[PDB]
Amino acid sequence: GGVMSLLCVGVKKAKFDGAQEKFNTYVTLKVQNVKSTTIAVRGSQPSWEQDFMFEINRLDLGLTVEVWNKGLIWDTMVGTVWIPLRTIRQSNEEGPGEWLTLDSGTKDPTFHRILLDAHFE
Amino acid sequence: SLLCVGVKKAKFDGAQEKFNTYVTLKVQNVKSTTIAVRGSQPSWEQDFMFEINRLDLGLTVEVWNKGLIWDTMVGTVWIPLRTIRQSNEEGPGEWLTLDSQAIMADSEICGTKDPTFHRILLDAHFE
Repeated sequence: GGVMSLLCVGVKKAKFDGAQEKFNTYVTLKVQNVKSTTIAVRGSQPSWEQDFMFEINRLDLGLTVEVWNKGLIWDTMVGTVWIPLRTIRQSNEEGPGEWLTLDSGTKDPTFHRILLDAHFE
Repeated sequence: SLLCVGVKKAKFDGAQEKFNTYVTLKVQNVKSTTIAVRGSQPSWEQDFMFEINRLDLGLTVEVWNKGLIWDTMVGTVWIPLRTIRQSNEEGPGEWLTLDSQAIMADSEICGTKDPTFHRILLDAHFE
């Protein structure tokens, strides 16, 4: 198999285009057939400040970041971003994150964002 | 249209102490999930309903093994809604072999590949 590197993901916070009462969200991280998830946090600018480690042994494909609106009976996708593994930075240094725009006639477009750090060590 | 999904049970290849699994159902940007059940032949017998306005898409089914820090996917299938029949109640279900990963067409799932030895028993019908 491949030699193991640790993928360290810092789920910092998000910024949603909408009202406080409309978002109670969690973040799911999916990579290499596994997933880990934050707690749900209420608001337009939720803060999680949670770090995750994944043991990675191949550099193909990506890290999928999903932001979900929690519900009682079903959860609803807020949006998602995909981050190819190969160009995640190789460093032991925690970063502040980068702002990533989530992928979802006369209405204004809606753009939701997540602040996310990732680095290999 | 009202899609009804009966998540019946599964049969895994492996020792029973290795599994504490749940089923996630995704359709039209929503998701619902069963409870976790232990063993190599877990029974959930849980029925779900989804309001559909895109009959051209599919239902993604994922089986996950619950862990403390991370969860591991046991496998997945994608059922095109065009294959689901009309009925007024749940049938005994069909066995589907779980595949290891989705095929992505332009960032959207369009199928699955690489069969496992694991299977799930599912009923789906429209009402």
